[PDB]
Amino acid sequence: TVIKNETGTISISQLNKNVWVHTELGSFAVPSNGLVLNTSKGLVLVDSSWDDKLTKELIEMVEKKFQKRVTDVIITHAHADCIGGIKTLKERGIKAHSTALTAELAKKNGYEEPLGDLQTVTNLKFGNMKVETFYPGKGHTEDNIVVWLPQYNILVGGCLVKSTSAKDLGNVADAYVNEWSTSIENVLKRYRNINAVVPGHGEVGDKGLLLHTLDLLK
Ligand SMILES: [Zn+2]
Ligand SMILES: [Zn+2]
Repeated sequence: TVIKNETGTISISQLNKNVWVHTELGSFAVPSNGLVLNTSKGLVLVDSSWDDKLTKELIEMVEKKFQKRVTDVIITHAHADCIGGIKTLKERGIKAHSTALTAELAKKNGYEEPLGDLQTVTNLKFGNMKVETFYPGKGHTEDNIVVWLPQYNILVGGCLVKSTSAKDLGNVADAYVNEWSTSIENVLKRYRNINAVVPGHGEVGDKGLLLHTLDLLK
């Protein structure tokens, strides 16, 4: 099941029951993924979108479909594709969770500041939905974190994991290429039984995406 907006720039795909993947296209047409979690107590998103226009539209779209409000959003790192609509979240009473590092880099990049509440390992529970945020170390960026849904064994790798047809690591000006490999290793050592892994850009895959990325980093 895929729900799209009129322009075709924003789509929502269902991984299963309460887990959907949201994708938006930014102009430069670059796609970026995040998650939408339908819980008994509001909608929880993993990352926003490129800017406030797309983010506001993404939000008013999932709130319309699920007839609930987006209560929280987990920002995986301080780049436009993840923290682009931080302003939109803050004026709608939506909590923008992030590590302290992500929060400071956000301000350094001219974005409004998120909560900076996530520690290296943080477990959040929204209704019956369980979420785990993990900072594996420096990789795509210095602050990048991954998200893990223990009930589905779904891992949101974010820009730290490349899709299967991506042969380019992407922007490495802010990246730590040498440490990237160790950081993926920490994710692999931490989560032994992964089912699906969502890349920052691209189709949902499996742990083979982490191996693929380690290959690109060699
Ligand atoms: Zn990025
Ligand atoms: Zn990226």
